[PDB]
Amino acid sequence: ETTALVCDNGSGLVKAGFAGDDAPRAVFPSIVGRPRHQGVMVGMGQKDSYVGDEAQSKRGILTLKYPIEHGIITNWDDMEKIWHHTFYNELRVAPEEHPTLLTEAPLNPKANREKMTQIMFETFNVPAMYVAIQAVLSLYASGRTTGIVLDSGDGVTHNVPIYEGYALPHAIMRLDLAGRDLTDYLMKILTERGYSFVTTAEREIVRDIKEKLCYVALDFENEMATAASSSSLEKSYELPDGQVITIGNERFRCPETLFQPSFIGMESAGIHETTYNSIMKCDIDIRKDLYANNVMSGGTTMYPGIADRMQKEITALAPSTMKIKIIAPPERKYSVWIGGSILASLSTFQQMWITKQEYDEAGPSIVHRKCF
Amino acid sequence: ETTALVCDNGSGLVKAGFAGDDAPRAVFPSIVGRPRHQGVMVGMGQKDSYVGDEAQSKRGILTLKYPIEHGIITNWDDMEKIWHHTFYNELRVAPEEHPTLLTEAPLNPKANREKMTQIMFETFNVPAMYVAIQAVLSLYASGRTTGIVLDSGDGVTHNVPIYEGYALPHAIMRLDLAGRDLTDYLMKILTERGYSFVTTAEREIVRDIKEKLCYVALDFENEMATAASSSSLEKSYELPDGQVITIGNERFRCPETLFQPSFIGMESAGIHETTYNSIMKCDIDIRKDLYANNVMSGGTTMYPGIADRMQKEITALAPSTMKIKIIAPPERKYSVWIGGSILASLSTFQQMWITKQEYDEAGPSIVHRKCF
Amino acid sequence: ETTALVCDNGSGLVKAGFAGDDAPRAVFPSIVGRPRHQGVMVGMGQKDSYVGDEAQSKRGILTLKYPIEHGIITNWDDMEKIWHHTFYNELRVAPEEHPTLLTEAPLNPKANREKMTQIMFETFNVPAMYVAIQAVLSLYASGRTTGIVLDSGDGVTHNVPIYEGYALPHAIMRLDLAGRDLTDYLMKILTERGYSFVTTAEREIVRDIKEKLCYVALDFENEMATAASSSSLEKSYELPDGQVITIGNERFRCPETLFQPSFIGMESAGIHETTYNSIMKCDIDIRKDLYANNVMSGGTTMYPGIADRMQKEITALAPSTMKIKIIAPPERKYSVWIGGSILASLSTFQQMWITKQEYDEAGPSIVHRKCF
Ligand SMILES: Nc1ncnc2c1ncn2[C@@H]1O[C@H](COP(=O)(O)OP(=O)(O)O)[C@@H](O)[C@H]1O
Ligand SMILES: Nc1ncnc2c1ncn2[C@@H]1O[C@H](COP(=O)(O)OP(=O)(O)O)[C@@H](O)[C@H]1O
Ligand SMILES: Nc1ncnc2c1ncn2[C@@H]1O[C@H](COP(=O)(O)OP(=O)(O)O)[C@@H](O)[C@H]1O
Ligand SMILES: [Mg+2]
Ligand SMILES: [Mg+2]
Ligand SMILES: [Mg+2]
Repeated sequence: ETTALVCDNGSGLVKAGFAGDDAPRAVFPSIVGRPRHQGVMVGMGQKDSYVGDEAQSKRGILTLKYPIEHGIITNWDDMEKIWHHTFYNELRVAPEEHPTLLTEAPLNPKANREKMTQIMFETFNVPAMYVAIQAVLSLYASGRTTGIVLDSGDGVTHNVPIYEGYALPHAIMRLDLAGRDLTDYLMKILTERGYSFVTTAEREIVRDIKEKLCYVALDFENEMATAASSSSLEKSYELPDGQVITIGNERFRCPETLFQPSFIGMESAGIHETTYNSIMKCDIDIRKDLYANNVMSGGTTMYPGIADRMQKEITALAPSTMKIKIIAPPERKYSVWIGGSILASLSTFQQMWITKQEYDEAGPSIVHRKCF
Repeated sequence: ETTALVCDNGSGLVKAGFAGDDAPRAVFPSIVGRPRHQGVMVGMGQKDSYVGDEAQSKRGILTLKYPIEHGIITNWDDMEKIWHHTFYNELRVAPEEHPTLLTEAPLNPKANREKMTQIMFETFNVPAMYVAIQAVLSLYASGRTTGIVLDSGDGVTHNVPIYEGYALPHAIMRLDLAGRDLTDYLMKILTERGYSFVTTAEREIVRDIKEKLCYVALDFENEMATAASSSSLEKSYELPDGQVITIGNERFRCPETLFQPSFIGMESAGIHETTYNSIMKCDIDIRKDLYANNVMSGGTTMYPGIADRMQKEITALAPSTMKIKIIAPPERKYSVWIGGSILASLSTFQQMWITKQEYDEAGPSIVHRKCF
Repeated sequence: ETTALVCDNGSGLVKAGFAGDDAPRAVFPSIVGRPRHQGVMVGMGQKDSYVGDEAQSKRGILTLKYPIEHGIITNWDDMEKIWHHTFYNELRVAPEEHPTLLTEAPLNPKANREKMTQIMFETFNVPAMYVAIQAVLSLYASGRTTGIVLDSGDGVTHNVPIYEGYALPHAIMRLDLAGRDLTDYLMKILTERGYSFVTTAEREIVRDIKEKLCYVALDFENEMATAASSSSLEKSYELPDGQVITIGNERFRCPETLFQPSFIGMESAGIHETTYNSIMKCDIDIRKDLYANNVMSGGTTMYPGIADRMQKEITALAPSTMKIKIIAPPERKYSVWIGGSILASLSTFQQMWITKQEYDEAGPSIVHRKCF
């Protein structure tokens, strides 16, 4: 009768909530803020660390640290503070009477999963847990059983193909280019017009400009010629100190790094060629079902016009006799968590939990035996 | 008096030299490098393409491409540059006064042989050339006239049985599993410990780790239990940036792919079962000589302990009443070239060249009538 | 025959002269002074503006303005007067018969470059003009073709890595902390001893104290304990009004802001961590030629003992098994100009000038196409 806690601990945001729902209960950025100046006024609850939204609102006097870098946890006390805040302050539930479902990027280091096991069973100890792959949860949320997943979050962009219920681990591709790299590239190219941003409190502003003002160009050279020709593609955004900024071609030079990674010095191919090479690394007889079931998920797949560009590039790459259909649901931003809300609700899933007792015999190594 | 040129065009390395020698004169990787960044300094011989050791030493600013993949030439301008470099810069000879010996994997497409014919008679035009099968050259280097040759290089792995001078073309097996796939699998399994390698300049480093630290386990499960029990099978390697890495079971998980191709999602059987099925696709009365003269050659047969594992697996597969001998010469890495240094020096061979006037009479198609 | 005019327009000083020389002909501060009081004596050539050393000598009755702050030109009439004084009074040459070389900080706004081009081609119109990056000129002056440059001046501190003639623009780092902020921090800490300095005529005096009495401490806490223990680190300087001042620990507290930017409220990392993070933002293979060729140039890298502190911090940051070399030429204060005297004298450079007819063909937009 105890509900399961689905907790997607992504690189930029945390989506935590109960199983069986439609939307995540607590969505908050995964930052830990610490005071950087000196305190003069005595009293009024001057905490030494702020986690989440109060770190976001008080960000002018705080240095912000992300505990997760490219899907890998680096600072463990900060991630412990993140888990404590999302268990006791957001969901307001006791973790010792609820199973927990966690997500993990493919091709992660093993010690990351082992330390999640050790912390989750020795500090916020649970009756049981499970660790799942995010792309499988995306196919849960889409409702299909076949297709290839382009899941691009804040640190990790990965392609996973699954045909008729079976995963293909030899064609899973991973690229470390995601929305934090696009935020840094927007920070680099915003100095062309004179707008200088340095601090992490300015990184949040640059992230807000990236979410509210950027879109994917359909044709790159035609859009650059249109931007250089007439002044009709410039938008204005108001900073929190009152200055207005006006940006032009930088609206579509930021998400073009997703298709051309050579802008930031990476010699890897674009995500369209990554998807095409991941499809051609599979068996030949299943490629027809993979072309018609392109499913994307994540926060950086919500750009305006990315679906038409993806369709055009894959249609150029694929032979002309085949049907390529791109699936972009309007609720992809939480769809991985939505898969958790499907996965923990199934009665057949309720035997695959890693129990506390099984951990007590098997040590912190059973999670590679059970969870794939 | 004109010394013939033996030039082994392997998938990863090029071994070129004169006839009659004991060692190849020029051994260099078949890598074409191109600039990937922008150049701000003016002068000092900034070329647009680097070939060989110059591309290997300056690999940090270059995109590295292999012109040969799985024994099939894909890029022809790069392969022409490779031939120009190995004729005019390495061997320092004029190709118009020397006959040429070329090597080729079995079951190759014929258009590869026709285009190398047209190139070697129209751009670096020679008095004559011959194209030979590499397993025949390995059997020449062994000095025997019977036996099965397992030649495994950088792109291909082929088994050819030859009894008393007559090869059996219906029992020739080809597998597309070689050291490039072992390098890619070493990249895939090195992310378990957090060491991420993505670039081709890093792929050379992963190749160096594969050559200097990997070995074939005699028993797989006992070695995995020994690695999980104690940390006595862990070695350390120093990266060029000063960082050190430590690897454990990954020393023997990488070359186990040759015996179990299901690790990388290949459905085909291992190399021992391939040799066994190739031997009893021959006739019954010759199998005693084929079991007693099992010869390996190539760079990926230089793994420490691969011969004992091969002996054990063929001993298990064959009936126990007879003698199975695995012949691994210490110099097998260049032995195909050594076979060329035997074959181009024989006086009986000097009537089997494909001359210039024969090519002009019969087009670029006579290489299928003459060369087998 | 007509030599080029190399004019380093820095934030605090202007270094102008002819191409092919070893030292800059005219080195003068980039200030414009204006009268602030009323004049009762009529005659004697009372100008309404003083530029250069004339404003420096008569600075007691003038308000001094810098036209360039943080490498960005703000006042254009003052910068035009600076250019007119360095063309017609210091160099005493006609600008219409000499090509001009200009220097510019990386990650600069492009409107600065286009207004510089429009002014140089329509007011002091030239046959040709090229704009270069200062770190490239520093590597031209040092004579090598590889290494990372920490170029720190009066407005900007930037790190640029260049390997074998190829620059890496994705690893170029810029920090807006330079000698002006050190001068302001020296004013902020000089009120501890009762010496108050407010005006720009006092800014020149505080700058002179910073140049002739400050040095970089090796170990900060040990020199703080030495200054608090015994009176041995106090120096005396004579002000122009005859008063003497005595300073103690403030000799090394001022240049510690370059290593600890948190003293002036900036949360950015130190310049040693900036160099380290720029080097590990490059590729792995080229880091050995970057640790062995660390070059600095500019005025604020001329502190006593900054090279030893640099070597100690990068030695601590790098792995201990690898050599770090710090290169500080004695003539770094003009070395960027020295690179101009190398760059404009090469015969290979003479085909990359922006001509007058090219500018009239292509507008003021060719300068981003040609000059990187
Ligand atoms: N409308 C939008 N346009 C572009 N990018 C967006 C948009 N909304 C969110 N993002 C990006 O998505 C990233 C986080 O996506 P998400 O996958 O939900 O979180 P996580 O990666 O932590 O799982 C943020 O860094 C943000 O920059
Ligand atoms: N000591 C070694 N152990 C394992 N593999 C090796 C060793 N030396 C070379 N190799 C592998 O052999 C491959 C090339 O073998 P070789 O046949 O000599 O060249 P090619 O295949 O180009 O003819 C390389 O990819 C390398 O990975
Ligand atoms: N001996 C010195 N010690 C410390 N700082 C110095 C010294 N000499 C000059 N400087 C500083 O260098 C700055 C100017 O350096 P430079 O790079 O030559 O000029 P710019 O930055 O205008 O190109 C001045 O602001 C001055 O404070
Ligand atoms: Mg996510
Ligand atoms: Mg070979
Ligand atoms: Mg300067």
